[PDB]
Amino acid sequence: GQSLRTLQGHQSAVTSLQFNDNIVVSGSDDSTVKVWDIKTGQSLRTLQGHQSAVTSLQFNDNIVVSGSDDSTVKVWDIKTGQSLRTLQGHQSAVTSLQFNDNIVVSGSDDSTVKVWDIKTGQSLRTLQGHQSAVTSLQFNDNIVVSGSDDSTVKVWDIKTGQSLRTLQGHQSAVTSLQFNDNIVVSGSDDSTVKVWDIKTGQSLRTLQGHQSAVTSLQFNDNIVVSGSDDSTVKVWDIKTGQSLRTLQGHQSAVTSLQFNDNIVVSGSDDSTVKVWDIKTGQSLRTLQGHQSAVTSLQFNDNIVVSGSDDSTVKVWDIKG
Repeated sequence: GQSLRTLQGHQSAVTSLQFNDNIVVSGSDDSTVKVWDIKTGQSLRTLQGHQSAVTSLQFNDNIVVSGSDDSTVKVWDIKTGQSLRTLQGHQSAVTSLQFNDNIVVSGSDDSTVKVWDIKTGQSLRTLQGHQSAVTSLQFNDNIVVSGSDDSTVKVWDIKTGQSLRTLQGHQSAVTSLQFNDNIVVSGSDDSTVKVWDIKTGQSLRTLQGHQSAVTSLQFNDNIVVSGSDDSTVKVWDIKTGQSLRTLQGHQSAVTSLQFNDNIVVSGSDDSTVKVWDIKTGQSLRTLQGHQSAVTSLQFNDNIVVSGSDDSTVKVWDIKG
């Protein structure tokens, strides 16, 4: 439950983060990405180049990929801080991204998803069809799934670029999504989570119970965990579509969550992170220390890392 390090240096909100056993990488409204030592707290390098807020990022052993309100995606050499490619083509903010060894996939306020060659920096495909901002995306070797402010989820063939399915039924923006070989799970401003058959496009379940927008979700074979503007996290049985637990305790919207077999970790506009026993619904720990909303988090067996509107990242001992 104890704060281990406070990573100070960003000049505005932290929007996004990822960590491994050695480093934290954070993206900020101040238009930079920072690389930090997870154990010492030291700022290691600052990736400067974007002209507006960084919204989204991912990294591996060689590169960082960042997306920005300036409408670009940048690829950086994590080992030197040098900008390797700027992916230009979107007409408005990049909101979401994912990459693998070959390709970057980006989503934008311009309503499109683009597929790029990560080595050359050239666009391969533009996925056209949404009628408003793309908010979220995921891909694999075969398909892209995108969620949009137009209230739909779209499933695309990643090699050809063709729309395969448009999942219709949400009554407001899709905020979040995840998929596997069988199902798509989407969360919406309409306060529901929906489960869909990815091959047929059939709506399989509507998880009803939240009293305001669903902001975040994760699922596995057994359960969905959702976070909401109503300040709760809900745990659902995916098979019946019924809620198992409501995790109550946050005083404002839940913005972010992650779970494993034992625990849920949630971040909130109330400035705290909470650790919960997923089996019982009980709060195990409240991580107090941020001075404004928690926007983003990640955890493992040992530590939580949280990012905040207060411009800091914090590293916590998740046990005590």
